Amino acid sequence: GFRKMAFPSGKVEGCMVQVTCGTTTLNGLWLDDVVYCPRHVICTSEDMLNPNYEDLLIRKSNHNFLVQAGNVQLRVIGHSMQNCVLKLKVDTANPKTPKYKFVRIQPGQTFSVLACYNGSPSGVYQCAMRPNFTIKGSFLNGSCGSVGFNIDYDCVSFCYMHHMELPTGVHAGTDLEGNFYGPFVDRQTAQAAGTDTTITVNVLAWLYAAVINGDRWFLNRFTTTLNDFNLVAMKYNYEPLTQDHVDILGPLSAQTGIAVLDMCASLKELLQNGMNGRTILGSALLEDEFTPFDVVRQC
Amino acid sequence: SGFRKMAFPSGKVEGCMVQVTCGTTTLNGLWLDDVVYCPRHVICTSEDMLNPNYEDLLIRKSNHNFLVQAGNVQLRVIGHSMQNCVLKLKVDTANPKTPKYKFVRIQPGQTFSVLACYNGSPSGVYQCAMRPNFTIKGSFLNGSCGSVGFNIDYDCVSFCYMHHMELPTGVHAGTDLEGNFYGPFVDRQTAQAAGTDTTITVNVLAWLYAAVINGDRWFLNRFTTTLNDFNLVAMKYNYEPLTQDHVDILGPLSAQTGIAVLDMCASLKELLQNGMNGRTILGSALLEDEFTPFDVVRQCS
Ligand SMILES: CN(C)c1ccnc(N)c1
Repeated sequence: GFRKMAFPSGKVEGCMVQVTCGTTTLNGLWLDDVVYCPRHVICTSEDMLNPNYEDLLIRKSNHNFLVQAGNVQLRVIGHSMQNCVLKLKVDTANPKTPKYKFVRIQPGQTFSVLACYNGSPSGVYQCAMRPNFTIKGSFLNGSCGSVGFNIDYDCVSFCYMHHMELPTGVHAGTDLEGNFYGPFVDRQTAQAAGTDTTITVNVLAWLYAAVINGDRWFLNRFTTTLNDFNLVAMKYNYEPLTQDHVDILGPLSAQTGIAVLDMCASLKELLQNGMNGRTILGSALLEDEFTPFDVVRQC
Repeated sequence: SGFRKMAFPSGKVEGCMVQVTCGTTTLNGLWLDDVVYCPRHVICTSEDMLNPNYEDLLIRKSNHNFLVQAGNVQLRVIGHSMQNCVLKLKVDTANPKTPKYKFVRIQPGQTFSVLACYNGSPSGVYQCAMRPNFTIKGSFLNGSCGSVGFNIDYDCVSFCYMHHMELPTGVHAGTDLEGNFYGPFVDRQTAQAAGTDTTITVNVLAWLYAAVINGDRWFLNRFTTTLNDFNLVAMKYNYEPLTQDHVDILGPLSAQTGIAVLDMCASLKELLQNGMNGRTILGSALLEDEFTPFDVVRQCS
């Protein structure tokens, strides 16, 4: 029984609001007395192309921003910009504010996204930050400002805010301090994500999950070196494995008795020869959106 | 584009999850108004699980034998009754977080979200379909009994499933909120096995139509088929047979794309014959069967 799960979204649902600047409406995150959203909400048709946000923001007054939490309107009483995030100070602290922190994640790490439209939560999904710094998300228009998060022991770690849809059906965004993930800019310009790769450490975690779940047909008697594994992996668009990644997998090795470079030889064989009509955890394809931590928690 | 499967936001259900304990057994309960619903096997001892006589066991129990906890607050049980396989515990406090709700029974192929819980605490949420063999491929979380499945429509929560047990095949079985099991299963630890599972063909076709709407058209062919010829081939791949109701349900997607249903069926037949050839459809390397026509149509105008 191994299904991918998102975190329960209730604590985040209590924070979603609707932000409108002129004709543009998108989602905001209401924490204490501040609403956070993408700074491009201030952009206009002319602005779109090569905007100067800061010139545009200081020339915008608080009444330009319409914030709605359900049917109750929040009055913006101050506004400031931090990198690509707009911070709107409101006259009311959110009584539903959970315990939270803003964290920055790394490519390969997983989190849940609460997809919203016009400030209303629509759905939740679990994903990983791709190695090319994009997120395979949904194509729910009007979702800019939807956030990504993890929950650790009652505390919500917000790690991502959605800013734009790339042409290839992938999304790009920032952390909650407005720093972009990846080499992207918040402007309507020709932008494309680099070629994506498979998150090797997560595939290995998933193979560890399969062994713990008694799906062991792919285990072999061989081991490989990290250099030999990396040469093969990069030819198949698998991310290179670092010593840090090997260390992260340490506890799964101790739990299963399969050394990391032993499991690497299994994965190496799987790349070069495939599954030959067999499945792992019931899937014919290798999963790379489960981290080693996700496996230890679930298993 | 990339259609990512999504679960409904679980907040409205999280506010209803409680912990129900009987003797040494703790599991989840659903607190709606002044009633807590949970699997009746919370009342069985280790000696009774092969052949529990629930009526015999329930009559011997009293309100004070049940420990119901909502967070750190103990709710008082003031009544109990059994409805098929669900136990209903009347409590002295109505849940103030009770959302608008309905109990509905679903059919195989229909989708819903599950809020997986442990000890009354929500742990994770996933989206799934009820398989043609009446099981759910759920998570392996321990003591998740009593976790519920639901859909949300315009702020109304429709509860359709409650988890009761894990079958030897790793799959899960449960009931609707009236305590009727989905499929030929019983709340007994006796030898029970799920029949061979099949693919939900109507959902695959809806997903292929979604791909066409998003400009993924590599798999289309110029052939059509009869419904009978399609069903004969599909069953050879353990795909469910398509009925005229399924053809009608796909009608609007056929009209939006200009591809007759039986034309799309011929393309699916080709995919079954050929395999993906390492290609992807809507960003997935596999044929997705847990997206219903209802969900496709709403999301694509
Ligand atoms: C880099 N920028 C714009 C910063 C850094 C730290 N704090 C604030 N508020 C803005």
